[PDB]
Amino acid sequence: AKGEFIRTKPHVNVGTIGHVDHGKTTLTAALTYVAAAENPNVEVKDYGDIDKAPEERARGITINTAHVEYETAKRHYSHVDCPGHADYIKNMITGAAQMDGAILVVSAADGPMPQTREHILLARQVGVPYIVVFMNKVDMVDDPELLDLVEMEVRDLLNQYEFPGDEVPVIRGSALLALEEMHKNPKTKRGENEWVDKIWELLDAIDEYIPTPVRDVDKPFLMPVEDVFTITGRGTVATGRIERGKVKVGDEVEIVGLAPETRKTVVTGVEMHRKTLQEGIAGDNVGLLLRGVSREEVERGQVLAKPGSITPHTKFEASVYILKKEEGGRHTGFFTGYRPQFYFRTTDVTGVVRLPQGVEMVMPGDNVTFTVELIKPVALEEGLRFAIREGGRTVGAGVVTKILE
RNA sequence: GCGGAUUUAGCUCAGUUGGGAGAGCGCCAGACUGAAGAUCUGGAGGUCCUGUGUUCGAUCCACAGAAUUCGCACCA
Ligand SMILES: Nc1nc2c(ncn2[C@@H]2O[C@H](COP(=O)(O)OP(=O)(O)NP(=O)(O)O)[C@@H](O)[C@H]2O)c(=O)[nH]1
Ligand SMILES: *C(=O)[C@@H](N)Cc1ccccc1
Ligand SMILES: [Mg+2]
Ligand SMILES: [Mg+2]
Repeated sequence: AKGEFIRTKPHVNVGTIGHVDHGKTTLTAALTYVAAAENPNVEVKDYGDIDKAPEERARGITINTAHVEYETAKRHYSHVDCPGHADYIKNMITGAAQMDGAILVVSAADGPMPQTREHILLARQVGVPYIVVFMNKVDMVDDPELLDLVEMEVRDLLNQYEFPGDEVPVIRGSALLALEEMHKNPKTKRGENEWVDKIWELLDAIDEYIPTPVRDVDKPFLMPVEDVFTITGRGTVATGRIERGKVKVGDEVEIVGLAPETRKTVVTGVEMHRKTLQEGIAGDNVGLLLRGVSREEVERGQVLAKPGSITPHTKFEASVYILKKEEGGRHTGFFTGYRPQFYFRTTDVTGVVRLPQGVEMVMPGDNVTFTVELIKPVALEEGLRFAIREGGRTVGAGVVTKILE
């Protein structure tokens, strides 16, 4: 609504993950401040600006994910700050599902904790290809060995879910202090402040280590719904990160999945951080106004694609790995009939597992392969990765292996 | 997104503290009546919405789903 969006740098999606309270949000606001200083039109955001709905303000925790914008000389970023409370992993999964890189925050005072693990694995099952780590709360600790240790562990954990933990950038700092500092004074620039300067380190890491992706602007348009709004005067808006291809007002699209029949609409609006875009392309975290669809007809988990470009599914073979009790998983085998939840991108749907012949019960830590029959149809594709969570926990990580129906 | 309710027989609802359900209508047999409705004797009918945890055992508890509802949040 307030301005037009003008491409002048490359665009990259990022965000925050880590164990509950390790400082994801503080650091988020601290990034806004600092960037704002050397780049004018970066609107800054305070904590309250981010954790703003009341329970969030009350309980003092992040519950909904938040989108914030910010840039550096090199690039322009959409940053998703996620909740670290285990009760809220679906939100987090949804945000991580839009990152091109994820900033994994680990409180140096606490070391790696559970969602530290979880988030890392979930990020992965959701497509996150790079992680930069920010060891926060440093101000609170000085034994270097304890710092140095937390690093190892973090790296090693990364290795486990196979992120090049050996090469992953690991920035140490206090986000609280940076923020605080920008509070005293907004205009601090690099070199002026210690604490602030670590954020420049983060900012650099992000600029440097997370490559800007290749974008298949040519393939058919595909954008996974992350959220939905009802906007004043205009209508029904669907927000998400463009998978591939593109859109501009006037194009008609398809709302696919999570429902009997798929449905058509013409996109009547395209924004990016509340700013008009002529045409959004693969990588844009956009918002789309859709001709006459109610909030009921559009929802997170469905997908926007080139009409006819896509098939929603239900059954499929899949190669899976069940997590150890130890890795935060189940501690009892399961059999056919088990119906946990499947997470593919911003989608999460319940499915009945069917063990192939020769397999009766799958145990924690195995690598099985089986069939699933989803309770709702959804945009699948072989090689598509996913997460299996059930009863409050992540129980497996697999990948589509063949589409049954 | 969050959070509460609710889901039990063909229908509508009661139970419950884990040993596993019960009534009104609705059906049926026998009685009565030409028959029907009322009455009277019996009789049949439920994966207790679903998965998992716990447990010797889960309708019930815990944790997770669905569907319906109702609050609240978010706001390209
Ligand atoms: N000493 C110190 N305390 C800090 C630092 N950052 C945060 N704290 C405090 O740590 C708490 C957690 O802050 P927060 O940023 O909400 O964390 P989060 O990681 O978003 N948590 P959630 O998991 O709920 O979303 C807040 O009190 C924050 O101010 C830091 O760098 N140093
Ligand atoms: C609209 O702002 C999007 N392009 C950015 C966004 C903001 C809020 C929620 C989701 C996406
Ligand atoms: Mg927070
Ligand atoms: Mg229950």
